[PDB]
Amino acid sequence: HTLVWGVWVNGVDQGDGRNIYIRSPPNNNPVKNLTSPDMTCNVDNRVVPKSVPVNAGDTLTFEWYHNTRDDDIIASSHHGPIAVYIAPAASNGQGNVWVKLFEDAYNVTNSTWAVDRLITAHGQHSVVVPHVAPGDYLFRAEIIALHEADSLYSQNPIRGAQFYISCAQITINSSDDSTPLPAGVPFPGAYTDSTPGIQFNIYTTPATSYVAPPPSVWSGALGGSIAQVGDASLE
Ligand SMILES: OC[C@H]1O[C@@H](O[C@H]2[C@H](O)[C@@H](O)[C@H](O[C@H]3[C@H](O)[C@@H](O)[C@H](O[C@H]4[C@H](O)[C@@H](O)[C@H](O[C@H]5[C@H](O)[C@@H](O)[C@H](O)O[C@@H]5CO)O[C@@H]4CO)O[C@@H]3CO)O[C@@H]2CO)[C@H](O)[C@@H](O)[C@@H]1O
Ligand SMILES: *[C@@H]1O[C@H](CO)[C@@H](O)[C@H](O)[C@H]1NC(C)=O
Ligand SMILES: [Cl-]
Ligand SMILES: [Cl-]
Ligand SMILES: [Cl-]
Ligand SMILES: [Cu+2]
Ligand code: NA
Repeated sequence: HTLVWGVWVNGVDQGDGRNIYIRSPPNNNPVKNLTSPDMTCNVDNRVVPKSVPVNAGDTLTFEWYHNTRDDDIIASSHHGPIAVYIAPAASNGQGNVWVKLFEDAYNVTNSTWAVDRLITAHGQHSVVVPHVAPGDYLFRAEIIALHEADSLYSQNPIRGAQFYISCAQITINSSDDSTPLPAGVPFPGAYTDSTPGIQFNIYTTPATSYVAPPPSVWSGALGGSIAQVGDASLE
């Protein structure tokens, strides 16, 4: 159970984004139905009134929280991976539009899932904004909690992988557009019951064998990290 509070740009807090530049759902409940339109941008997908300005090469940091800002972030039990996608905003997330910018699953050295490291980062994970055409975009941050992923939702509706999905409205102002955005994958549609990473037993299969759902990260992606960039308690 987790939600996005807002974003930072180049280490500068852009302020509470909930229902303002984030298409926030009404609460922190997971999405589980892999075919639902809720997979796109969660259960309340509509245009919200603001879009955060960035330039190509900027560091965009999502900040998650559980009940209040900068709390325990997400329950520890919720091991799993974190991804970020982008699409043109005009799509409203419909069609084959989502392009992956970031994936982090399990880090062998540190022995930590992305979710574990997100807790230690105070809810903060980042991407560098790619060199796409200036204009309005949706960045879709997705946490997959795997604590009940040994079943499939479609077979047992009281279990299954959980998806915590947040869409931010981002406007890209300066960019030389050297890597125009390709077509991507649909959500819903990209993850099915047989997609690697959806059904997985984290209790008996070792984490080093986990493979995160495709698609793979776009070559035009500029990386990203899970790490605190700003101190919320100072605001
Ligand atoms: O099957 C394989 C494997 O199972 C192992 O045991 C697992 C078990 O399978 C899981 O089902 C169990 O799942 C529990 C989670 O660990 C726990 O984090 C989660 O807690 C939820 C709670 O269910 C939910 O109601 C609560 O909602 C509140 C929000 O958090 C608040 O923000 C909001 O304001 O209010 C709502 C409503 O109160 O959220 C929390 C998370 O925050 O509950 C899960 C379901 O019970 O985990 C077990 C491991 O921890 C087993 O060990 C192995 O033997 C076996 O192979
Ligand atoms: C999953 O979502 C689809 C598409 O909206 C819906 O029709 C189907 O009934 C849902 N399944 C459950 C168990 O709610
Ligand atoms: Cl749960
Ligand atoms: Cl708050
Ligand atoms: Cl809890
Ligand atoms: Cu939860
Ligand atoms: Na402002």
